[PDB]
Amino acid sequence: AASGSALIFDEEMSRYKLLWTDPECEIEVPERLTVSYEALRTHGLAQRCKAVPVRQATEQEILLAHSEEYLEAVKQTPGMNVEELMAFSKKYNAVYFHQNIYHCAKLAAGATLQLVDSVMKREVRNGMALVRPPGHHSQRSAANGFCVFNNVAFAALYAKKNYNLNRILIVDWDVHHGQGIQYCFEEDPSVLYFSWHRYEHQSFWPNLPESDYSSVGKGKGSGFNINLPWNKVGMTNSDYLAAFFHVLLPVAYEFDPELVIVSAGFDSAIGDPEGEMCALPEIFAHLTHLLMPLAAGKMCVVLEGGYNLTSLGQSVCQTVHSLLGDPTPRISGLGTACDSALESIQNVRNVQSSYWSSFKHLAVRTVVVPPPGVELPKNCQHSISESTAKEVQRIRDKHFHDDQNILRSLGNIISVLDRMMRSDEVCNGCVVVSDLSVSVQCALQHALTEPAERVLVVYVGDGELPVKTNDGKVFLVQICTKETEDKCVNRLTLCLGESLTAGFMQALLGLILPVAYEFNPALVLGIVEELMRVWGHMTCLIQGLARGRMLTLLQGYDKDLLELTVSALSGASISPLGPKPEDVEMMEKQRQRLQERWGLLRCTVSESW
Ligand SMILES: NCc1cccc(C(=O)CS)c1
Ligand SMILES: [K+]
Ligand SMILES: [K+]
Ligand SMILES: [Zn+2]
Repeated sequence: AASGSALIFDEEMSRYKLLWTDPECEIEVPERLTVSYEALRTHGLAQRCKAVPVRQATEQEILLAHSEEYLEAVKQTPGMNVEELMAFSKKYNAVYFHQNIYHCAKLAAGATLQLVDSVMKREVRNGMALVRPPGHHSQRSAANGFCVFNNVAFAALYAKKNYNLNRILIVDWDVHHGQGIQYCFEEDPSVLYFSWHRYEHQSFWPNLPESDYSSVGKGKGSGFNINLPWNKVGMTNSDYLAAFFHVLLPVAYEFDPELVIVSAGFDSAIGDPEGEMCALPEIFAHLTHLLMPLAAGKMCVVLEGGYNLTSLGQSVCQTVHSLLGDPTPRISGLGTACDSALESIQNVRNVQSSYWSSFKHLAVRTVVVPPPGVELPKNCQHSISESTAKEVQRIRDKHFHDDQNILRSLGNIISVLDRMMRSDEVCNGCVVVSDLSVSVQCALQHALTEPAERVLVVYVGDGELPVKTNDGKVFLVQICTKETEDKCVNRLTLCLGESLTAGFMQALLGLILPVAYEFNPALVLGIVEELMRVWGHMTCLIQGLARGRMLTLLQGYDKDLLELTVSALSGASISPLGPKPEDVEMMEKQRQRLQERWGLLRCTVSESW
């Protein structure tokens, strides 16, 4: 098992800049790299990463995605003066050249290949390449949009050639549309390319009709190119998360990529002069976290855009924070996506439904408390105090009047919760219990007693659990076998077999996560009554809430389920996964029941009365 994150950066890619007046290219400055790395240094993130050195991409590696005529023309630019460089730059659109840019372009490409080699050789779990110039706009025989060579298209073709990868997922969250990547893998069904981008009904650069939602791919690649056009500026965190939940993640998990490559352009963040969006840098901590269960965590984040020399460093730090497994920050104020974003999401879902059936529509980190003497990852530890025992005796004499082991388990619940909420010494925990009712009441009430306003309960089992949801401070997601209808607005009951896994995955991405993210709980309470081999992806993705503070209760000892739950809470890589009509009908009925209160469930524009 690989560990650690690779950080590939070199100050040499800062040794080229614009040498003439060009208001279109004035934003792409060398200070973008320096501010980024210095931000990672100030927060101590760069030191926690393995600094894999950069290298030059060879001529054959560059020819994987570019023609010999274009490579030879760029190869001649190191010998040009400023006048010849300006004329050469004028031959292309929205790009400038420099005596050192060909060198730096080969360094940006090689740095990306170094990142791919590091992740694929299991030398690191994931990694980021702070490179310059960006790449996602450059095409086979043209420089375009500040880009010389397509570093991400290099990574995918390099991974296919040198690792026999059949499925790669490219996620381009740069605010511009990487048309170079789309062109490269237009007919390629092995490289699924997703891209949201400021479009404004084709009025924004690069002003391409094939940047619209209607471009799904050509030939055998139909359905493996997904464009989400933002037609209004000011897209928020809710717009981005709705894009992931209702477009990207369901297709990504069904695709099951063997490698995830991120065209990480942070011009889609708040404050950037080009994107003009309103997504906080914290959203990128979640954008990568929601993708980390894919490809066993093998993620290659590659820098593209981002031109606000303040939000860029903050967004880079948030992305590295999540790559290192640090607890994701809580996102508040989430709600429905705006009408323009819902229109875009609905349009891309409809056109992609012919290729992904889930879009069709009707007309110490972890503390472990096993049973006494059960007898563990290096970032885990075991478990009482005088105040804990006195509180347990008070709860017993008050509510549970008239067993030493169960009372000991309740004391473990209290100590684990006190160590999770009242300090940063422990992030999450898992406890094996016997009596469910008493343990659930103690966990929930003590969690609400300590500073935890809202609690997201995730109970997998049948029967009614002692948890009142008619107050707003608790939301119950119950994965059961029998149907209990759905009355309370604070209760999402799902009663989903072979397709059960996929149905649960669809219900997790399209219902559970949007509700949980808008709910923004201070603690997640997982309960499993005595199939559940999707718990790892559930536990990993549910850790995006409450700064990862999750307490799991397991009724009955299951060495497989206990080890899986501890592995997921500790942050180890999640193994990949490789849909009944009654299940999707029950899911959409639950959506129609709850989307009025939880607008993040909406993937279609609402029809007014
Ligand atoms: N509006 C200027 C412009 C033109 C082309 C590309 C870009 C990027 O930012 C690419 S990341 C900006
Ligand atoms: K994009
Ligand atoms: K494709
Ligand atoms: Zn961009």
